[PDB]
Amino acid sequence: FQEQPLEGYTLFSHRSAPNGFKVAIVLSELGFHYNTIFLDFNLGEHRAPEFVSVNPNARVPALIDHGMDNLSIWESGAILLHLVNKYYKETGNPLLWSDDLADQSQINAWLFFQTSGHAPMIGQALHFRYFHSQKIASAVERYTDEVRRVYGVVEMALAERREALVMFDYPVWLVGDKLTIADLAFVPWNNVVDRIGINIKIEFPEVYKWTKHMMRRPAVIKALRGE
Amino acid sequence: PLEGYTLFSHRSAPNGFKVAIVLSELGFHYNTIFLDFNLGEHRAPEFVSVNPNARVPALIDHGMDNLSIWESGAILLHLVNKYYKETGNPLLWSDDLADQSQINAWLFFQTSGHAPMIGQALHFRYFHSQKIASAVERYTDEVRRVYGVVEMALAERREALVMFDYPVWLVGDKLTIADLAFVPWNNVVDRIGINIKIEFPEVYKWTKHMMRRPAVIKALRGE
Repeated sequence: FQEQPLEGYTLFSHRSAPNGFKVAIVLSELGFHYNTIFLDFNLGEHRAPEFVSVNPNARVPALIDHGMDNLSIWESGAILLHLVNKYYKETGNPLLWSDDLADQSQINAWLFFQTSGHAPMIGQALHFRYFHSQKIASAVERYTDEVRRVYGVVEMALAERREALVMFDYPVWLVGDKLTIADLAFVPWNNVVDRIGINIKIEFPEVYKWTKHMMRRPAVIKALRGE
Repeated sequence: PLEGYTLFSHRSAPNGFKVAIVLSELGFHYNTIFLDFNLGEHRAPEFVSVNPNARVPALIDHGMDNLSIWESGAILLHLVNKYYKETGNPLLWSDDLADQSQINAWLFFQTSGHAPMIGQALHFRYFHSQKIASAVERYTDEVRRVYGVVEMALAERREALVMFDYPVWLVGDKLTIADLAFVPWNNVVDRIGINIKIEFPEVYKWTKHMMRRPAVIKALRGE
């Protein structure tokens, strides 16, 4: 099928996939030129054997790095580390990243935290809310509870960085007092937890300001506008 | 202190033994501090500072001013990044960027699509206040699914290699952290009704090749 041209990147996402808009945001914020191909999961066009070849997991997003013989990176977290490590290499400037090893280990910690402790939990809460066969109030509570917990960890880390700086709402970040992919990983998701009953402005003030500083950046906005 | 590593795990935390295995396999000297989750020993104000998520495991890299890496995946990438630098040899990792993005893809798949699903399946089969069948099947099904993705990947590499059952790996026809990440978990799925030997033959030979390695064995012994 589709023959994506050897320059830039092609992103296989879905109109309602936060991890998708997550890669898009980082692409735009890093400058890279990319095109987004959405897919219909009900028309099962994501089971198209050629896509299945590049994304063994069958889940969006997937990014094809044409500049590299159509290399396909198929997990949002690995896509971010890829893009980030490739920018530092091409311009010697670690944007949204860090040159420090102890700094990177921290960026990764927050990235894995979001991808494996935060997104999954939000996903399960939406499931038991609107798509399960049965109706377990306890299943929903379990997850709205874990989502809040995970948000509390973030809220508190944000607070600590604000106080450690108090010695005026300036942006505070998770690592190196600089915007990194650690921070960006959460934004698309922060934007949808209200769907599972979580009000960030009321429940997580720090998180709310943090997301707000991020939602203000144009790179972040166009990406979210969509292709 | 200031030399080596300390690992805060738990006697039955797979992602904990995952870090232990890689430590052992990379040679680094480490001590493991188990935590009694019943006697609230992990709520110890001091631990909470190094491990902001409240979940095991956590690794302190003394050689680096007691730096704390608190996510098994971040821990793994730390260790192999620090070994390639130390010895110019990318053990359980790769020198190639395309290769790494692939190791990272499998690592993130394991940590965020595999481990969390097994955990829910276990929760609903053993720990949920209400033992709801539909809940359990949901996760039992998703675990089998993600295991299918692995099984089929492994198969592909065995055929692209057929010009006994030589070891086949997920990336670079070499054993990486991508492979090891799964091993502690593979060992537990029978607990949620999954027989890898009958259901996932490739996965079964893969885990077998990993379970034979002594480094893997002593680490699981419980250091």
